[PDB]
Amino acid sequence: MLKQVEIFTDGSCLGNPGPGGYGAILRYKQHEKTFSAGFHLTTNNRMELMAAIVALESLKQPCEVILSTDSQYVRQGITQWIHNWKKRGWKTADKKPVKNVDLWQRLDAAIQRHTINWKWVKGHAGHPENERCDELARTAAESPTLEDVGYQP
Repeated sequence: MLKQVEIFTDGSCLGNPGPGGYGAILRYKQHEKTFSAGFHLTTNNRMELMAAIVALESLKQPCEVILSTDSQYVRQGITQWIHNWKKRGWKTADKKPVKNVDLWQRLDAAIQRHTINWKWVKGHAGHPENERCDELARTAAESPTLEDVGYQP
């Protein structure tokens, strides 16, 4: 692809666990799309992941993608754990499913589809789209419309 899809994502909750939401912005060929939804009861980690998942799932055909997020959880999973989670059949040694397996498997399916370059950002200052996503995540959390069916403590 001569030109790559740019994605920016964030998610958060109002207290953790609590109502939560995500925001994602995609830009390709100078066309921008936004996604945002709120959940009645969820976690920060689940919303940070959901933001990336929904953005990537919106690209139905394989794309070369640059995805910018300040999520530590997403970075940790992508850079440290997900190779091994998959190899272990998505279970820990006690044979329990890994935490947030539902969302990590959806992210893994998106990683199979797309050629993603991850940009782990720090701070909103040089990152206007990420700041917009932070606001979207909050306003969604202030007006949820979905149950997070995979949130299962």
